[PDB]
Amino acid sequence: PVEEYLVHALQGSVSSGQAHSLASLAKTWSDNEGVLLTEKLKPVDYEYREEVHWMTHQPRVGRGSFGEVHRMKDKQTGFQCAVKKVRLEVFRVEELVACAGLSSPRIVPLYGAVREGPWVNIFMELLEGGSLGQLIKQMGCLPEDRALYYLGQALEGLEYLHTRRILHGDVKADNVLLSSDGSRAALCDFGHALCLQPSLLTGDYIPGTETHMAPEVVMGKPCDAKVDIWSSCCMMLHMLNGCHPWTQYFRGPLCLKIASEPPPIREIPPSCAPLTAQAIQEGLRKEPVHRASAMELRRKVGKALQEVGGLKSPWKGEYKEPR
Ligand SMILES: NC(=O)c1cccn1Cc1ccccc1Cl
Repeated sequence: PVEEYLVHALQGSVSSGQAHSLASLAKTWSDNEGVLLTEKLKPVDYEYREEVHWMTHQPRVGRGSFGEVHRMKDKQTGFQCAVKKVRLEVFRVEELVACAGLSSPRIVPLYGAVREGPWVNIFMELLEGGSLGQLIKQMGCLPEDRALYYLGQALEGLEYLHTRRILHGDVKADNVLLSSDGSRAALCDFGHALCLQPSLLTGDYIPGTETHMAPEVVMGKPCDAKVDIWSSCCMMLHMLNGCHPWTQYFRGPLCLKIASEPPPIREIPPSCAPLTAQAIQEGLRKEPVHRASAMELRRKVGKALQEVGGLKSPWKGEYKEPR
């Protein structure tokens, strides 16, 4: 009843505020307005404008698949964080409604969001270790113990999202980000995220990474929290091998082979310990009913880590040649 008025008070300004107000406002995003959740990112006379109140680090350098993520600084407070640019015309409301209010050390904190013209500018904590994706390229591929350690932390973030009926939608090394010493990993990018029930190919849908798609996505069957778990194990194989599943063996339209072919358990390295191999296999079952949940696999993975003597390799050790 007052809902309508609260939304209007938020439009046309940028304000210091809370996550519930950011979400409210973001629902209207299908000139300069938004909500900032930390006093470190501070508006100035109802505004927060790129190149006036905040400055991207120079020269411009772009991380992410679309080069859409930048280091920035609030001109008044000196606070540094990261900004992800999303184009307004393709903005998915779930990207801010999902993460808004979330609080978990396995999920990268959201610091605010400001619309300015054809951009939505999403702010978040800046994690200097970079993406797991860029660790893989830099190191070639990762030791079994480190890969387990990171899969498990991804899976912990997923327990937290899945418990609250949120699907991440594009779990992969590029969307896990690492603290500066490498010991903490955290899920980033709610651009493909989704609010769940206990179909998928309809509406505002942006599909995830093809190589990490589960079969129920691909064949258009009913989908659920289990689709993240498949992805997480494709990511595992990527950490271990230095390449995504499927890319080595099939060349044409990949999504056809994910449907018809057996799951890609042949890509498990043979020098992997028994329980590592088995954990990955249960996360890669083709029917969601037989696939492990986040909680089941996280548990399995944590004992898999224990079974190889725990985490012992240095974070940026020596280069392992890929497959
Ligand atoms: N939340 C982040 O920090 C983030 C999200 C996607 C990539 N990153 C890392 C990153 C982004 C911009 C500038 C420097 C770095 Cl190390």
